Amino acid sequence: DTHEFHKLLIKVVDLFLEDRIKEFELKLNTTLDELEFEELIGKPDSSNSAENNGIFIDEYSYDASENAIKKLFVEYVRQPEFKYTVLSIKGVNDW
Amino acid sequence: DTHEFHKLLIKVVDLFLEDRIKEFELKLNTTLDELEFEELIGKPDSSNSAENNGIFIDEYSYDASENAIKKLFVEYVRQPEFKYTVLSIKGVNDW
Repeated sequence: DTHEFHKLLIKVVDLFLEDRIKEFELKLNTTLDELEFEELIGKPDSSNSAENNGIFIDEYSYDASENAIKKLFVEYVRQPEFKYTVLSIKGVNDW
Repeated sequence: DTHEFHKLLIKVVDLFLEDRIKEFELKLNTTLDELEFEELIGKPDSSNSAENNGIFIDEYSYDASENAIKKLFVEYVRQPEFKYTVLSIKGVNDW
């Protein structure tokens, strides 16, 4: 169920970070708890947070073989009890 | 490894067909054998195959609650020994 769904989401990101998935877009509606959300993120080399009309967009950077950089975009709405409703996840390549 | 990666790809599609994933875009490079490729596809209600400079684009339709239809796009190059190298998978909603 929902736990295995979120496990998958995390792995999707990991395979993106491995460049086994080159780039991806997910459109979702599910809600994560903190440990899930943080795991999803891994360790960026820098992060940005932006907000508009209650909607948050986070931008995470991951360095790989130069000048190849991985970027992950997470769109979510913050929820009571340290939870996060993910609306979309997007992975991209940059220089 | 590779087998578990393809497992994942199949489920991604199934979650899209369940509308747990609303729509998705995967950009990949991996090669599947027939059993894998066919399971990835499920049972569509209609199929289209398109070819351009050796590259194939398949379009699959799945009926859901009306007039909601799921559409799956698979981009691949045919390979010897009934193998298929997937370059991208795309899932979208339509009426």
